[PDB]
Amino acid sequence: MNIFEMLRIDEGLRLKIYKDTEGYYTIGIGHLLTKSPSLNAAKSELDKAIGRNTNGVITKDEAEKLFNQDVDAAVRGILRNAKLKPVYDSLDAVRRAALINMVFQMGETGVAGFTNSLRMLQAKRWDEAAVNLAKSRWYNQTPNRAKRVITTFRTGTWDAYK
Ligand SMILES: [Cl-]
Ligand SMILES: [Cl-]
Repeated sequence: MNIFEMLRIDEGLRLKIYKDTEGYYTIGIGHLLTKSPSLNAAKSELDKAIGRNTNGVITKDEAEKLFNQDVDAAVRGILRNAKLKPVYDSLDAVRRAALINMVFQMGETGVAGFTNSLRMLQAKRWDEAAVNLAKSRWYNQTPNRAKRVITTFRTGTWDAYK
């Protein structure tokens, strides 16, 4: 198991524009297109991202390409974030994947706000962090995915994905 496989499981794969759990237009493997309520706006962001007139549909290769870019960007965003970096640097490989997952889903700023959880993770107080992570809108809105990521931080194994 790895970050790619992990996110592919959490996000799924869709080749036509769709609405995410928050109602935002998305495509591929969780690639958010726009928050605007307009489908045309989403189509235009899609064409711009792909480099062609897609008409709201992309191929598998194209989805994978967006996915590679998104993963790379999340990593680099963590590495650039003063609040995230030190956490990421302190963790083992499996738990780093859990942090990347959360940034991919919620954005760097979003994650940077779990101040308290971040502090516990850095301190390696696993059970405590798991408990604090659960007291969040994130956990209440997407509980199954959240539970998977949380178990990963708690245990440091990929069991929730097996
Ligand atoms: Cl893009
Ligand atoms: Cl869920």
